[PDB]
Amino acid sequence: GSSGSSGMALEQTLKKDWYSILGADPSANMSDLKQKYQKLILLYHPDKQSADVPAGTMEECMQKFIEIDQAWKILGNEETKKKYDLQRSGPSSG
Repeated sequence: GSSGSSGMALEQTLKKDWYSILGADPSANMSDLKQKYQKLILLYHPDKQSADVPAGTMEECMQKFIEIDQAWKILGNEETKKKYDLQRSGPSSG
């Protein structure tokens, strides 16, 4: 019956697994998530690099730093972190 209405995001955000990129759980609290984020901000930080590093490490570092900077863009706020949970699927069923 009633089918066809704008709303669902165009695979823009709330699609990539963030709880995995940061190494946290989908049932954790900010205080927890943040802790994982911070610790994952100095491990791939550009300023915290070595001039004796190859080209591979560098490029790879970015890929990570980026994902980490995103996993927080959603799990950092109170609205996004909330809307996300609802969006993502949950083992709660039966």
